[PDB]
Amino acid sequence: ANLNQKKYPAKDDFPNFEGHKSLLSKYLTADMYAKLRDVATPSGYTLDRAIQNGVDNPDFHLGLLAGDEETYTVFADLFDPVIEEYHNGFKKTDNHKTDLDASKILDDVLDPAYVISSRVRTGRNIRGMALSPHVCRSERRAIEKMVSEALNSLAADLKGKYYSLMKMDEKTQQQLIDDHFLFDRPVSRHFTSGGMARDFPDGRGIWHNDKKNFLVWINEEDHTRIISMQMGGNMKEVFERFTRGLTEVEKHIKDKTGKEFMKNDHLGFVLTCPSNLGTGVRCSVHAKLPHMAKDKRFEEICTKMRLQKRGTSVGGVYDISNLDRLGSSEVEQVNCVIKGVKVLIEMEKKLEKGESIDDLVPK
Amino acid sequence: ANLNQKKYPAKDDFPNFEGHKSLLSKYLTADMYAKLRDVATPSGYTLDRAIQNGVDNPDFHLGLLAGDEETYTVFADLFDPVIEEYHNGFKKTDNHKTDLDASKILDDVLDPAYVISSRVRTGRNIRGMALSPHVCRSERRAIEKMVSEALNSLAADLKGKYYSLMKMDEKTQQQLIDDHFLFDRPVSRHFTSGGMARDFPDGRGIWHNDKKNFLVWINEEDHTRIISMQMGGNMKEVFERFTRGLTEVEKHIKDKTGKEFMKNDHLGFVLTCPSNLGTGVRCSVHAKLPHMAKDKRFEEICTKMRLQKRGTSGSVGGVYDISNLDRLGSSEVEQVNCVIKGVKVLIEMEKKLEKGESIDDLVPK
Ligand SMILES: [Mg+2]
Repeated sequence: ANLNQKKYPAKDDFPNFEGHKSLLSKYLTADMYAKLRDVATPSGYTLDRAIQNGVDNPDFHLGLLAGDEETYTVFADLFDPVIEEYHNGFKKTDNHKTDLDASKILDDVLDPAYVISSRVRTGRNIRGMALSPHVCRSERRAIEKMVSEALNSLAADLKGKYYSLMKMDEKTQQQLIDDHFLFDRPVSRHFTSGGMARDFPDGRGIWHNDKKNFLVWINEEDHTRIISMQMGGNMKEVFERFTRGLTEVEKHIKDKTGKEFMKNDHLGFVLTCPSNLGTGVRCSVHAKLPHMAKDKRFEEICTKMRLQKRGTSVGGVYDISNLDRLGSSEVEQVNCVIKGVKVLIEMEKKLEKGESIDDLVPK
Repeated sequence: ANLNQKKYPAKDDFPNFEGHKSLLSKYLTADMYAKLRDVATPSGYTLDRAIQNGVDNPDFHLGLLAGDEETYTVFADLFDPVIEEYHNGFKKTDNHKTDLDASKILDDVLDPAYVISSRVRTGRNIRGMALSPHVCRSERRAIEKMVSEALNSLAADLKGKYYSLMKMDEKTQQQLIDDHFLFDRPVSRHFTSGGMARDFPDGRGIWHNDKKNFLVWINEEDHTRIISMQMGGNMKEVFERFTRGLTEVEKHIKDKTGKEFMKNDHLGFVLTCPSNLGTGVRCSVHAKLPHMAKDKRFEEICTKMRLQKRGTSGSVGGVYDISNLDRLGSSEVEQVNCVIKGVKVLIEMEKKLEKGESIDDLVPK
């Protein structure tokens, strides 16, 4: 912390939020800032650090990042209401329930003429270590060691290889961009304002299995980002492999180091960005929906079905994923995607024939 | 600091300097890092913050940024040898002498046929305040207040106007851009890795006089960057206005706040990047030297006269920005007079080459 800050009136340190569009700017009042300015977490993370992402970027919707598990409680005055609004009324008294039971996922296979690929991604942080905005090189390397040792322990169709981002041959970097496996190196304003780019590429890397359907990015925005993906529409298969991977990686880490994933009854899994709390899950498809793209109801229809659509901007190809993360389970979110993409595909198919979809539109 | 870091052995924290090209990588050994990793300055700046700029950017030459004046002492084991190498042998036991006496600047006007423009630039920080990698919003605002008040007080030829960067309208932004008056927003990795981009545009501004020949940037890399510049070769006039402006601003800050510029007997003016210590002066002319440009000795002649040259254009060929090489260990008077004397010689050599005569006897040996 800058030790002379505490000597100035808090009003002199209060961010100027004129022109800001963030939940940070909405909830961090003058009086709240003066209350918490000089309160640090047990690892040394400060209020200013926590909000720097929003203060530097008035166009961001959220504006906050956690530096450690305790950020969420030490600064609960700020984090609680931002989480409540972002997550559609999820109160400090509400609690989050996990459900990783792959037997409960809808077994429909999404039509592969429309669904290019199906994916389930999540994040996990290791309890006992600071999060990316705050983590130091020794912490980050320890995380790298434990996570990569757990991944290198996977066998059969989960057998793979770890690729450190520091150790990278030229026939290597090219190949991984080739599969598109490489995470963007951290130049966006979101990563640099949030302290998350420090030391790059030290401590970061990418693990994938040989069959290229299970992939883990290490020490990016969360200590791990775990992704199961495959061609076509068999979402239940993707989820089953996701859960087995997750289970075995967790087991290895606990058996070898005693460490566990950050998690609590209130927030479920703790992630760096409050937008990702709860399940941390982005369950998506890449779907070819060019008639839906020409339809002015497309965003509204997605929203009503609890889906987000994200395009490249081409082709009418959209990433379609779950909007909801906190206060519903993984099983619910994945099934929401399956149910809703099924409807989009049926609509796309009617529109190709110049037929009505008006009766398929959700209430 | 991250309180968890002290839980781990220093070896686990030591940067991996493979492929680095910086003086940081050359001097920060494993044992020195172990010694200093958990030592902070009184304001709380840490070793890892000071080195972050270079750890993130293997090609940067220095790789270090100071967060406060104490950075240089608390981490002297690292800063001293980096300073000694970059500044051509300036030792921890050497002390810098300041001389800002404008009456000592040579009055030669460099030939206007050859000298297009003349500029003197320096930076100053405010003693006892954190530097840009570390400063908080309240300090940075108080700096803007005391500096902008001082500049607004200036009169006569120095009368001018302050432009805050917050909420600057597009009309003004365009005018200042056209004048080459506005500084870059801090998107460069030098600024992001060094913690100098925080809160932008909060606390930042630019001031210039109505005559547009004196310009100040507030809260960019140093708390102030101060520039005096005009067309032609009257460097003595440029320096006189520079020093008069600096004297008046410093006197106003001293009277209104009791603060003054950050400076000590060893390093002279204390700036954020160790490259700018001592005088922090870059005294330059643009000079039309197309024949010297084709002489293979041009560079060694410059170094020998303690000048640096850099090609420039924007279209007439053969133009060079010729500036002082030294910052630490010689005075502002010495560095500005080195430019004036050096450019005089270059123009004589250039005039000889124009007639295909030899310069063999004029090259210092
Ligand atoms: Mg801090």
